[PDB]
Amino acid sequence: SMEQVAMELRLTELTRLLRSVLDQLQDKDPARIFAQPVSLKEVPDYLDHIKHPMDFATMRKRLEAQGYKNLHEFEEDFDLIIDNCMKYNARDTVFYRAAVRLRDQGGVVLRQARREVDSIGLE
Ligand SMILES: Cn1nc(C(F)(F)F)c(-c2ccccc2)c1N
Repeated sequence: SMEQVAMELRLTELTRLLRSVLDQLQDKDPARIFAQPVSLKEVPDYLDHIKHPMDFATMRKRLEAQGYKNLHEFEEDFDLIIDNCMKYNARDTVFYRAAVRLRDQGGVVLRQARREVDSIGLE
């Protein structure tokens, strides 16, 4: 149907928006601390602590599969990346602090993303 092609155009343009957002976000992690899943080989008890791991590459595969229906779903995964990091690592540590910084940097990128989504009307 033509309505379905309409729906796909919107979802596609949401995806095109989220790609940009994600590309900006990973630029804010030049250490690439958050680029791949935390390694269970290197952190064997990680899953005893973190029930829902997330990382940028896992977000990008969902993105390109157009599995983000809206900006909220995308944000929730971003929050997992940040929050998981802040649970496992203590406040005085360089990991905890990177997540704080990425959360703050990221909040600006996401602030305008929420406005474009609303303005261009994609949900
Ligand atoms: C975002 N994040 N968080 C963690 C940690 F929670 F496991 F410390 C790690 C990690 C720490 C040591 C080895 C491998 C990965 C990363 N990359």
